[PDB]
Amino acid sequence: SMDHYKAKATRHIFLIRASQYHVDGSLEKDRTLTPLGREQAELTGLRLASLGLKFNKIVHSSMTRAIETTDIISRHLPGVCKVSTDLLREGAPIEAVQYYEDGARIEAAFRNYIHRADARQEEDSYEIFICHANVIRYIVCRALQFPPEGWLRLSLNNGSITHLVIRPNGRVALRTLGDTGFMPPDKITRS
Amino acid sequence: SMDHYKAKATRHIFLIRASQYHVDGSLEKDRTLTPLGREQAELTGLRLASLGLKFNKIVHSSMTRAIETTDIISRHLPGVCKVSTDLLREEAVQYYEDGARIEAAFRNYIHREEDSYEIFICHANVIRYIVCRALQFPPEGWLRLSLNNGSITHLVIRPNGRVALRTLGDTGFMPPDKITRS
Ligand code: NA
Ligand code: NA
Ligand code: NA
Ligand code: NA
Ligand code: NA
Ligand code: NA
Repeated sequence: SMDHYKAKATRHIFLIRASQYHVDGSLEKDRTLTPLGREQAELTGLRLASLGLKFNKIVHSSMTRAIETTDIISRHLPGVCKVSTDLLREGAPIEAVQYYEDGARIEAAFRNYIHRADARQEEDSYEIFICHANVIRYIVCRALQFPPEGWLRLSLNNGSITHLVIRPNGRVALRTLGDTGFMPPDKITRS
Repeated sequence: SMDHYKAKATRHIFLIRASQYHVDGSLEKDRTLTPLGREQAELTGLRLASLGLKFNKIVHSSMTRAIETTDIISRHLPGVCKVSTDLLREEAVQYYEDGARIEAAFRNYIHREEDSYEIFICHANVIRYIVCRALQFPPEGWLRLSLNNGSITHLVIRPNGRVALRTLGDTGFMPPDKITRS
């Protein structure tokens, strides 16, 4: 749960891990989704669209694989706006200064997108964030007040859905973590 | 990682919450699955059978709704043996002892030569406790987990006691209109 938090209605947070991609791509432009990663993103988009929810926005990491995952998912959610942010780019694997910078940035993402209540909120909101494993691990453990040793104990599949429910007073519930039950087992990967 | 733990191979633990049931049943024999609860259990059994795994055993709570959830899931898993236990069943002295029983379940089934795949069909408070205990999360954390009826929660315990949570509360294989929390 979160301290010093007061929102006007309940917020549903859907954290999506980017789909399978070309890890060995030389440049960032080369680190595109694999054919299977594209199929994974289609399955996640189908599932999100079947929920019968009006999503307020899709916020996504600016990494190539997150942009491409977002593009595919967004096809299933016509009219939902998309916002790119460098704050949700992946953090270094769990050089000291790079880790300092990543920790500060992902904390800023948590504060800006998760802990921040929108004074303009007028009804329950449903928000999609398409990003990366370490970012999602950090956000989940911070929101639930789990220790940082918890990050590596969460093992998230490509394209998986993690669903947090934030009540107006800051109580946070974990409804699902790493959900890929909507994918056939022969399409499920971790990298 | 879990302390004082040394296994010979990796253990996959699938924790299944019982399906929707008649909460207002007067006696325990009356607290049976609803028609939708039976459909949920069928969906979970279909999913478990599709994973390409040979399950070593199904351990289940002796509560009526867990027995009936197990009966349906087991139809999809021929040859997998079933074990009933009171340890997994869901004033002040009775509540303390119920809590002590859940810690005993954790010690007996979780903390205790080839990789194994084990199914445990039980209840929300038991599963949430086990998840937070295995992941070494604070004791207050359990109530922050919200599990759907018939959901699959998947823990992996490595031989050195390292634990990973692969999924929690998965009902992605159910159509949205079949999903319930009570
Ligand atoms: Na990329
Ligand atoms: Na809220
Ligand atoms: Na996962
Ligand atoms: Na029952
Ligand atoms: Na759930
Ligand atoms: Na359900």
